[PDB]
This record gives sequence, C-alpha cells and structure tokens, in this order.
Amino acid sequence: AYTTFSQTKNDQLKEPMFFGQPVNVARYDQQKYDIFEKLIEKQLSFFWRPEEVDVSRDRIDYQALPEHEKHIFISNLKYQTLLDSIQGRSPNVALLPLISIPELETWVETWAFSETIHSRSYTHIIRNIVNDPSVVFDDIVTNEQIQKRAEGISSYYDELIEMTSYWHLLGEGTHTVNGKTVTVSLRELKKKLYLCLMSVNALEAIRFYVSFACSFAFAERELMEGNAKIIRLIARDEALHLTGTQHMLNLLRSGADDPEMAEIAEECKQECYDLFVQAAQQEKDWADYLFRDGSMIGLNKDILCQYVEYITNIRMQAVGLDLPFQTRSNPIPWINTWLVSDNVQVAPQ
Amino acid sequence: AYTTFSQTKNDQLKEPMFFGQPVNVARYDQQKYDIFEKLIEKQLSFFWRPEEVDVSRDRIDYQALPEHEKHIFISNLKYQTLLDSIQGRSPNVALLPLISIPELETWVETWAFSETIHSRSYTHIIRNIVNDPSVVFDDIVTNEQIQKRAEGISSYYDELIEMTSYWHLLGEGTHTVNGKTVTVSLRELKKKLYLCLMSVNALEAIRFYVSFACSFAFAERELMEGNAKIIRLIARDEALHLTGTQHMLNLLRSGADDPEMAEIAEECKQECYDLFVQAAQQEKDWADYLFRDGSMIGLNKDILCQYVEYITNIRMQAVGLDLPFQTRSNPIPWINTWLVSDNVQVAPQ
Repeated sequence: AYTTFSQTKNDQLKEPMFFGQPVNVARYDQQKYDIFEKLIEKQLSFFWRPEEVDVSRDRIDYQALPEHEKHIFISNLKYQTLLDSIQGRSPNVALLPLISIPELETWVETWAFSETIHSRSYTHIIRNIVNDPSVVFDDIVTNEQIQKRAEGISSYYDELIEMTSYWHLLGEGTHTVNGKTVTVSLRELKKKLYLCLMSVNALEAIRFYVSFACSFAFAERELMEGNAKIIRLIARDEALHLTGTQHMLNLLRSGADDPEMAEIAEECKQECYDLFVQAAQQEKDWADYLFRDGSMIGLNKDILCQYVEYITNIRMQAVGLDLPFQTRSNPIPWINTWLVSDNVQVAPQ
Repeated sequence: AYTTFSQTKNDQLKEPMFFGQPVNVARYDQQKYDIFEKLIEKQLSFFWRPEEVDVSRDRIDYQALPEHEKHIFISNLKYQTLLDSIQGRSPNVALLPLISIPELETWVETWAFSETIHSRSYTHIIRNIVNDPSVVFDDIVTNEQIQKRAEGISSYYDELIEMTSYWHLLGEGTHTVNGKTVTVSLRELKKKLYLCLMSVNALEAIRFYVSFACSFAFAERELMEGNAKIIRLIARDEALHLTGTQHMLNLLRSGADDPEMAEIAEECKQECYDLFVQAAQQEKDWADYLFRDGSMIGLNKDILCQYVEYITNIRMQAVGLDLPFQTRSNPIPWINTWLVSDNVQVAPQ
C-alpha cells in the first residue's frame, strides 16, 4: 500500500516521522521538526564537486610510499568506497518508502545524493593515483576483511527493506505465503528501523571517523594532500549526516514522535549497545589489518584503537547508550584541525 | 532478493540497465552507457538554489492580477508542485531497486535530488506571493482537476513498485498468498517499467512544457518575472531529465541492452501511443480549466492546445512512436528565447 501520491489531505505537522501516511505534497513552508529543514539547507550550502580538487600530486606521493604504507592508504580508500557505495543508495531505498513527513523525506534524498558525490570523489582519487583502477574496485567486493564489514552493515538495510515490502504488500497480521506462515508486525518493523538507524549512526559517526584519522595522518606527514582536501569536505558533510540520524533516534526514543517507539527503543536498548560495541571492535580489528605489515609516523594500531574507543564513547552518549570504554582523552588532538568547519561542528565534542 | 551490496563480483559493463545484479561498488571510471555519466555531470554543473532568485515583485504583480489571471497562474503553479512532488520521490522509490549499472543508478538519484530543488523552489514562490500558503498546498491534494492527473500519473509508479516488491520477495513464478494466486512474471515487470518510463517521459517532455508556456507567457507580459527566472532554471534541468528517459526507452526498445525488452516494447507499442495521446488530451482539457474564466494577452485555450499538439508530435518521434496530430509549426516561437541554454538544448528541435 505504498503510494507515490496519497490522496488523503492530511496535516503533515501531526504525522509521525515514519510509518504514517506517505507524503503527498512536497512543501517546505512548515515542518514538524525543523532540524531536517536546517540539515537540507546546510547540506545544500556545502555542495562541492570532486574535480574542483587537484589530486595530481597524490599520484607521486602514493608511488613513493613504501608497500605497507600503500597498503594502509589503499585499504582505507577501498573501505570508504565500500561504505558510501552503500550509503549512496540505501537511505533512499530503505527509508523513503517509510517516511511520512516532507522535511524528513527531502533530507533523506539530499543526504543520499551527497553520498553519491562522495563516491564520485573516491573514483576521482582512485583513477588519479593508481594505474589500473579496476584492480582496486574489484578488491572492494572480493577482499575478505572488507567483505565481512559489507555483509553486516548491509544486512540491517536489507532486512528493513524486505520487511517493508511485506508490510506494504500484505499489511499487518499473520499470513499464508506458498504454504508458509508470514507474520507481519508493525512493532517489529519499527524495531528493524531503529536498529538500522543505530547501525547507520555507528557507520557515519564512528566507522568513517576512524577512516578520517587514517587519511589526515598522511596529510600530517605532508603526503596525499589532495585526498585530504576531499576528506575534509567529506567530513563536513558527514557531521551533518550523523546529526540527522542522532535526531531521528533521539526523537524516536523520547516518545514525543511515537509513544510506541519509546517502549521499543527501551526493549532493544541492550541490543543497540551490543551493535555499537561490535562495530567498535570491528574497527579495532580493521586497525590490525591496516597495520599488519607495519605502521607509519604518527599512526599505528595502538593509537588508532585508542581513537576508536574515544570516539565510540562520545557517539553513544549522544544517542543515550551506556559508555563501553574507559573515559579517555583524545589520543590524536591533531585531528581536530582537519575535522573543522565554521558552519558546522565537525569534530566530536 | 534486494541487496544493498551484492556479494558477486560482476562485470558492471555487461549488466543490463534494469533487472540485473543490484549494483555493489559505485564506481565512475567506466560506463556501459556514457550518456548517464554525461547527464550526471551536466546536472551537477547546473546546481542552483531557489533563494538565489528574488521573487519579491511577483507578490505585487500577482495581487494586481485580475481574478481569472490569478486562477491561471496559481492553477499552473499548483500543477507543477504536484508533478515534481511525485518526481521528487518516485524515480528513487520505483527505479533504484531495479537498476543494475552504477552510472544509471547515480543518474536516477541525481535526477530525483534535482526535483526536490524544484519543489523547494515552488515553495519559495508560493510563500512569497500568497498570504496563506496552506490554502494553496491543500488545494493541490483536493482539487478535482489536479487530483485526476495525480492519480493516473502516480499509478504507473505505484504498480511498478508493488510488482517489484513481489518480484524481490517471491521471485518469478506462480505463488500462493493467503489462499490467492499471485503470478510473478519478469516479462510483465519489464513491461510495467517500460510503460512507467513512457509515462514519465510524457510527464517531463510534454506536461511540464505545457506549464512552461503558461509561466513564460506571464513573463512576456513583464509579469511574474521572478517566477519565470526559476522556471528557466527548472526548464534547463527538465531538458536533461527527458533526455535521460529518452535514452532509457530507446536503449530498451533497440534490444541492444536486453533482447527481451525489444520484443516487449513492440508488444505494447500501441499501448504507449495510447498513453501519450491520453496525456496530450489531458493537458488540452487542462487548458480548458485554466482559461474557463477568461484568457490573457498572448495565451488562450486555442493557442495552448496548438502548442500541446506541436510538442507532443516532437516528443513521440523522439521515442519512435507514430505522430497523433497534424504536422504543425510552432504556434508560440516566442517561447524559444525562454527555453534556452548554451550548455544543453532546452527548446524542442
């Protein structure tokens, strides 16, 4: 029962964020939550094109890098390309059919579009520093380590999409499909979304920031500086993105938007904690992979894992989860000069 | 069986446009069809924000308009807002889950995003010329004439989305759902898409151009000039949009992309003709509604209907359909100065 234009004249101010009447008229003179209108407007204001950054000198730097330093940089780049390949399509495919307020609908399309620009920027970087880009792009799919992350991250989306399709097609209740029993539950779907949104929050607020440290560490060494200029632009967008999902999640668990969602958020509050911890660990294990053949000046497995814990604690408090790690100070304060914008707070506070 | 990251390492150059393996890695170093990469790049180059246009003086003009001229202008604006409310979400929701090549995937997200900007521009216009924008936005849903168009146009999308969800969930074959028989057929789904793409082509290549004439006719009278500056930007984007669907449709019917699709395009070739003719007629009937209380200098029911036939013939030849109307010359050549861009051919040739 998805409609690209619902015929009911509803008061969009009183709709929930999710699972209400599909948005008919796209209007921007009013909001239920003006955060999403402010995110649109900011993200629009940030619009950049990857080609406006000269990455020419990165090719020289990269070729001059020792093999293990190549491995660090290209593993990082590959991982980023994976993540935003997923982030390019998924918010549109997974969330659009569920949104019921216009400001959130357009933020999600704006969000996803800004990701395609990131992915296009990753191509721009890759095709400028390596001879055969196909080797790089193919490894993104077949790399053992990258694949593990791809599968877990994508499952949260996939399961939400499939349960959505059942919901739209069948409606709520217990059903008979080809001799099997399919039970469609709005409550479970609401949970599937919450977990997905928690997963996507960890992805952008934690996983990408672990990657930002890696990129900016080269730039600190005065290497791969074109790449770093792009990551600076990418980081500024990312601060918007995670801000969006922090509000979605916080508005959902408060019960202000949907009293049901409040009780559902408490029910899987443990599960969300476990989700974030597993992501933190996975990025620690990723650090292991990056530096398996050696480290470089200013960044190693130990320093990076410290940063993972530091940033993971901050992000989780933001969404009301218990902190899983020792209260620590910033192991790499030098990252803050890179993680900065005068229009949005990029660096974690 | 939709996956936000398919684990198979496929050769994206050999995939079909639609119904192949979902795109995993978003890469832009190569294409199967470089038209879509050129559309992305052009559309990116056109990026504009509605607020960069001062519509201040339109409020004075509008209030000074006679009641029937208000009716003409606001009916037109309302209709545009409807159409791109649909075009904001629908290409993402309907097409994304079916695309199997990266350049087409990102064009569709870029396309849809550019529409949200149009919708945001329509708000910018509306909130500047009327006192109570809610009256306007509500009428978009409840207006008898507008509603008829909304329902037909949205059904092509909706039916494609629902048949997609069955396909992903159930796969091809004859199924049992709650005691009913559901037959999922790829061939029918391929047809549903083709018809939808034909409908969306008529929407942007014909229906919006009928609306562009109306807007620019005010600007010819030196009225509602802020609005016209925005429509000029909107028209330039639209020329890209219809170009995209012309290639999709032409690549589909040639059989170069999918030999099946060739035979399917011929099978419903009549049906497509009927679809376009019905749209042409509907816009003629719309002209009747616009000018029911009188016309203005330089534009009336007769002139506008002439333009409908003129533009409808051109668009249909572009997608290989028979012409339904007398071969006529341009009834309003003055529109061409408005319908122009040095970077893309906006005016129909």
